Amino acid sequence: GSDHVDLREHVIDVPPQEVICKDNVVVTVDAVVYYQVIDPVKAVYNVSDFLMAIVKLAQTNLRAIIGEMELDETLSGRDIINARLREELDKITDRWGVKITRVEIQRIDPPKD
Repeated sequence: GSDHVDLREHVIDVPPQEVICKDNVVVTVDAVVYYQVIDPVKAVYNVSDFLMAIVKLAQTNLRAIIGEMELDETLSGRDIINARLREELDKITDRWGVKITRVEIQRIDPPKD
């Protein structure tokens, strides 16, 4: 087994990215991602690469979905956005002995006048 039985999770800080929505609407998106080192023997890389990596990835992944949306459907579809990413990353983390415990989205910024 394992003496330590704490499923402590950590949050990832990812910078926003200006992407042209579906209706050609320029906006700034931003969200957070959770994770937890389930396999230390594998994540012996001081969970460093995963940090810089994740953020970098989210940018590409999100760009796919985020790239297409509706100024409104954006706030409404918060669960969908979280899921997608969570998976896209959860699949690239599983290898680094890490899994996306959860996913959260931050407030969105509408198009300026």
